[PDB]
Amino acid sequence: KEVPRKNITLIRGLGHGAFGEVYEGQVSPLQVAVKTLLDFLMEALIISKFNHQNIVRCIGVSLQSLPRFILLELMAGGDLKSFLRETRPRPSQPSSLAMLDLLHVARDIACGCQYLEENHFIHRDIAARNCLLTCPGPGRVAKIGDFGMARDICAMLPVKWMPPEAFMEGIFTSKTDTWSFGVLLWEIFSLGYMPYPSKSNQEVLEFVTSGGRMDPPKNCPGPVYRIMTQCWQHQPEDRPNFAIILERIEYCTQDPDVINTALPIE
Ligand SMILES: Cc1cc(Nc2ncc(Cl)c(Nc3cn(C)nc3S(=O)(=O)C(C)C)n2)c(OC(C)C)cc1C1CCN(C)CC1
Repeated sequence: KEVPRKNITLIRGLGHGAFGEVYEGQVSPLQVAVKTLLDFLMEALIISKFNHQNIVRCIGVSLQSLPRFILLELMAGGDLKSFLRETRPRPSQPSSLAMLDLLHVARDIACGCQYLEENHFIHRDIAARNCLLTCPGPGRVAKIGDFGMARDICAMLPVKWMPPEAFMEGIFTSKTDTWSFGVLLWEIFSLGYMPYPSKSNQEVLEFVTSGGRMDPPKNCPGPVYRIMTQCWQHQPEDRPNFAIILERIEYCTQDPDVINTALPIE
């Protein structure tokens, strides 16, 4: 749990996290991500309560010295949104990334979602910016890296990932997680585009509450799009839970017409 800081050497800034900047770091020699700053406690104990292969591991905290640190598993592949964007196939080197790689990422996150659902934990912010990769190449494993707004129970709410009952009522349940997962899937299969690409948050609210949903990402196979559309059913009771989602993802991985489908080139 507590790590003095005598052992903690920072190495490089990684970018700006939820509360602050995150560093690649070491401990002794464990390479780690050092996340910085109730909430302090909320974030910390939460991710540390879990034990699952598709959730980032917590190594410890450094709390008696300031700034305050949570030390997490270092995910050498960075975040999923950046990965998909920098690995889009191009005209210059067009990439190794294929449909099956996309389905594996999807499968890894759902398996982490399914662990949460089974433990009655509501994420509240399933989105590609919160997903990390063990490494950039084949055999990469995707993990959930940050937990949502159990730091809660705002143009700051991630409306584009939220179902109606969540944005209009403040109702969050596993089925509101299912909705967000559908949107992630869209993010995955569009290769990192912003959801509802040409719309504002206010437009989206209006769009979605009256039944509007996103078109398939370009070249998205029908069976994958169908998972999204099922995740976006208006009534939460009609949404699939994560064991169904994973079952469906897994059929996708077994259908050649899905996995042989080529990614669009940029
Ligand atoms: C985004 C990012 C993350 C990691 N590794 C990492 N590992 C473990 C954790 Cl828990 C983690 N969390 C984290 C990093 N950042 C910026 N924000 C967070 S966050 O608040 O925890 C949340 C938004 C996931 N990050 C990374 O490391 C390797 C390349 C060495 C590089 C990037 C790069 C993305 C794009 N490149 C160009 C620069 C940073």
